[PDB]
Amino acid sequence: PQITLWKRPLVTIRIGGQLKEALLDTGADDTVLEEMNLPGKWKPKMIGGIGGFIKVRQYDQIPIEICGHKAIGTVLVGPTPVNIIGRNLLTQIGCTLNF
Amino acid sequence: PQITLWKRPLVTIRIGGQLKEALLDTGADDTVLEEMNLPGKWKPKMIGGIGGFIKVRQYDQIPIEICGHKAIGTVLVGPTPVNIIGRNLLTQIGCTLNF
Ligand SMILES: CNC(=O)CCC(=O)N[C@@H](Cc1ccccc1)[C@H](O)CN(CC1CC1)S(=O)(=O)c1cccc(OC)c1
Repeated sequence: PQITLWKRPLVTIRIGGQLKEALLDTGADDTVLEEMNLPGKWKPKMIGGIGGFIKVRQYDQIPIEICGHKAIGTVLVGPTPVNIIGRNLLTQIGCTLNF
Repeated sequence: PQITLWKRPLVTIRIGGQLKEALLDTGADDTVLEEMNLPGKWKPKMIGGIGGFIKVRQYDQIPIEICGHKAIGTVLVGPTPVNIIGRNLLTQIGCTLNF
């Protein structure tokens, strides 16, 4: 799709069999989801945003379907204000900015 | 132009007499610039993201040029680690997400 920006670019994602709403976030390097359970190994990590740093759990090689497009990559889980899809997965689904 | 997301979507912007590098950020409702002593009236504001909140100064109707496209609107100024062009200005320069 072409998505305009007068509204938040919120899309439905499917991950671990569950449907969630998430924000397409070109200002995010990484994909960060609110507290949830995911299967398999994870590693502690820290990431920075506008207000400082948080601790997250890094899950590698996780499939997510983002607005009908498949990605498999790194998903960070922690106290983000909202589920965000970052550039690591935006690139996988062929997302560009255009003006 | 079309901007891929392999790297951060940083572009040159102009505000006041200063050229700066700024992120084209679909995940940002607002435009948030690094500390700078702009003229005019402002109002205090708090904005929140990963890590928590920062205190900013809200300046209204500030002209900004983003990649040679003219925009004018609200700019938040404060101790952000990166200059952020948010949706309030991205719409003005005709920016969309496409995949
Ligand atoms: C590994 N770190 C990252 O991927 C950064 C994630 C991130 O927080 N991105 C943000 C931009 C940023 C901030 C600080 C440094 C670098 C980029 C993000 O794209 C925009 N952020 C909101 C997203 C939910 C997090 S935000 O910067 O916090 C923001 C901007 C404008 C208005 C806001 O609230 C009204 C909030």
